[PDB]
Amino acid sequence: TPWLLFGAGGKGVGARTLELALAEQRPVVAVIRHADAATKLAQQGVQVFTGDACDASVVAAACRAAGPDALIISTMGGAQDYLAHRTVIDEAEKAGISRMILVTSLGCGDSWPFLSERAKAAFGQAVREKTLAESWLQTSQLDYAILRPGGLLDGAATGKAQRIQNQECHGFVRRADVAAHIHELANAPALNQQVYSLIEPDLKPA
Amino acid sequence: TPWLLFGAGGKGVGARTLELALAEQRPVVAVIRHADAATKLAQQGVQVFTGDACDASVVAAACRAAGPDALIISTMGGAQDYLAHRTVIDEAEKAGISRMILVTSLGCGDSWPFLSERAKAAFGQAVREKTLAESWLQTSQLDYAILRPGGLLDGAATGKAQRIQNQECHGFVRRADVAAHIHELANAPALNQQVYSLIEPDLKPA
Repeated sequence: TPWLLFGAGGKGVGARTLELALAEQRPVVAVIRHADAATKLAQQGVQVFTGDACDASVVAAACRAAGPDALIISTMGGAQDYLAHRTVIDEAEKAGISRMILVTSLGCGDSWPFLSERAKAAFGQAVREKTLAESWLQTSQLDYAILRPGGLLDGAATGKAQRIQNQECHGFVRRADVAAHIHELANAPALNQQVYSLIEPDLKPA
Repeated sequence: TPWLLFGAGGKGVGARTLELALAEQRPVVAVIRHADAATKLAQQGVQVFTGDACDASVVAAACRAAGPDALIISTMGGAQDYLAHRTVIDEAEKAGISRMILVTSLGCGDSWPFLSERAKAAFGQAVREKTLAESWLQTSQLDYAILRPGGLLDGAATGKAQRIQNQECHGFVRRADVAAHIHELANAPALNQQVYSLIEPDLKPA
């Protein structure tokens, strides 16, 4: 079943998640800002809609191409984080899509009381915006999983990252392992409106 | 301690809460859309800033007049619920205000799973928008209380409405009792980031 990815430009979690789908020969639709990145992704077989996730027109088109049975995966970041996500969720519903995995971060939502002051100073506003995105998703018609990774690191997947629920967490996780967890959640029979923290215990930056 | 009220135009919860403050000769500041309602409230001794709660200048002006020791009370229910409350909350921080009581509705936030399909059809988007407002407040620098009333009814205060937490709730409550509960929370030593449902058990419309 097709995947529609937002935030898969660049080299982060989205990029790695898209590469897993491609290696699988899975139908993939993505929205990408840069025209040149678009064609290079298109040559790998991605159906690339060029534009911005705040563009309701571009978003609707991508949703239409993916189809009502598609899974949306969002790893978006940046200026217009809440609005971009509201657009995606709203257009998803209109297109008959009913499943979405949203990747935010530790500190969002009910994990906010455990966010450190140092982390809040650096990422506070981004986290609050992503929290609005979680909210809009949780009150939407979509089935969902929300994944809140801790500090993102590069490197090879370790397979040691753990999904944790309903409890304070702090730590790090490799981007490659967040992609693996997205893949696992996506392939399960249902998302079941779940919220998870995601860290590899005791993993640390060098 | 001065009260800065949003949504106190009209005759609803805000208006009744404003009455309570005036009756005890509390300094009161308010943002009011219509000039005639404004002048009328002003003759009762309200410092009334005329304009819309999405207007940052007007909101800052009111915040300045209230001062850093003020309590904000919001009973707003417009068409741009989220944006209005974000403006209020942002400008409050800028003005050094550190306390806010936000009145939303049963069905907001983590009470969303228990909202009836009928109520969702009638009030769905308004509740989701108010839920975004709740979120922004809960991740702000302000100490807060959120009050979520059941179905609102006119009529005299019964004194029998009850604050309920962390459990599914259904029912009705007099607007006047919502104003009484706001006053009690306000005069307590601290809001302490609490969320409450508010209904009168066995109360019915007829």
